[PDB]
Amino acid sequence: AWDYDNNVIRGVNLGGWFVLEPYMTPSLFEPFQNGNDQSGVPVDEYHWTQTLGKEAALRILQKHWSTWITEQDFKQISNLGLNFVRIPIGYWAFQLLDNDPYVQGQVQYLEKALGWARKNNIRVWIDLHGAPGSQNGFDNSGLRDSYNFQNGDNTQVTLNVLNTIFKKYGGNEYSDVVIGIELLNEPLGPVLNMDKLKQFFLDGYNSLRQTGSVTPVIIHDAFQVFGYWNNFLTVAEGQWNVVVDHHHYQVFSGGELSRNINDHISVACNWGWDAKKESHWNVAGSWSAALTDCAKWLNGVNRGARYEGAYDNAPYIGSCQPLLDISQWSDEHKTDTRRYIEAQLDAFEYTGGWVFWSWKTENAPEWSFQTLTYNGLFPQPVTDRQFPNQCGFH
Ligand SMILES: O=[N+]([O-])c1ccc(O[C@@H]2O[C@H](CO)[C@@H](O)[C@H](O)[C@H]2O)cc1
Ligand SMILES: OC[C@H]1O[C@H](F)[C@H](O)[C@@H](O)[C@@H]1O
Repeated sequence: AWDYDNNVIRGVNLGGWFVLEPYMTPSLFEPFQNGNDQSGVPVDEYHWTQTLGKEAALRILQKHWSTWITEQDFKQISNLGLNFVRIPIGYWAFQLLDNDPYVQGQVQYLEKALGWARKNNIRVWIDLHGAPGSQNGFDNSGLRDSYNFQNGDNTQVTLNVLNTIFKKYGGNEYSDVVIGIELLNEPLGPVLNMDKLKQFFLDGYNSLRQTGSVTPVIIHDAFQVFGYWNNFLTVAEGQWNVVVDHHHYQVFSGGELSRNINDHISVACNWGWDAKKESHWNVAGSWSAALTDCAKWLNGVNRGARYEGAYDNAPYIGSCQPLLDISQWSDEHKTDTRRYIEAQLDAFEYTGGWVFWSWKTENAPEWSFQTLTYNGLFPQPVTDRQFPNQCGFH
């Protein structure tokens, strides 16, 4: 269903759909606020569902699931010359731990989406975005500020969920649609046991193949250096159809945020040069147009932006408020954004392709393929170049 040797992925994530992210759907979190005090807002889907309780959470999520992405989005994704979607889903869609506050029902909509993908000749990765106990302590794992994925029975539960995913989506029924199953989104390498993570990846790989599935196995790079995974899951060991998913941003530290636009572009180009040297098929499965961390709650509920010196003892670089609405952007920022998007596109198409994060947000333009396209900052068609050949790939 996909030729990873001869095809380039041009895709978007369907983020914020099956795993709530405050910065992507702030309207679901804002009502908990008391005036300007944010201390009472649930920081993640875990706490959101827990505070709401099952009945309300299910009501509110059913409205969200049935409206946030529909078949019209898939048609538009297709119309825009995109050929791919990555679909994040949390473990809780498939299995609840004892005492999990999460509500279920995502599977219904995942399967609707696979059909919509099929109707529109769009291919899919199914991405396990959140693991029990959390693999990274990010709010987008479902559970912020803890990472107990490798503690207790959390790894085993994760593998059990993957086996469920493998059986339902790794087999013949979806062989024309699903061109990858991603074992685990963004395990936070630096705080995990990497030997245990490798064993987990290998267990996932073996289990999938053991079902008779030939679906590509997608492993996130765990924030390791380029080439780190070169010697893992290799053809030499009879391990095949493996893709490395690299994520790329330049906004999550003061140092990165301080780069001028030329330096930002140089970094993006070098992502390409480095990816090219790797020995697995690889795709930039998340990246965006963001040159700031200004989107409300991007760093989490009740956390400010490093860009304006309002988070993690970071110092002021610039004001975020003028950057919140794309209609108020300076000509310089619009130009910087288009250059940055084009440089990243070139870099990522230099290997397996790219998957923008994300298709849509309520009101965070840096993070919305739709919004950037509508404002002429994301090339349309995606091959368009206002700033051709910023990288000089050979
Ligand atoms: O050194 N590393 O391994 C590392 C450093 C910074 C990282 O940045 C994280 O990226 C996530 C995804 O965009 C954000 O949700 C999160 O807020 C941010 O802290 C993630 C990983
Ligand atoms: O932080 C922006 C974006 O970064 C990564 F792509 C995460 O996997 C997403 O969940 C998140 O929304």
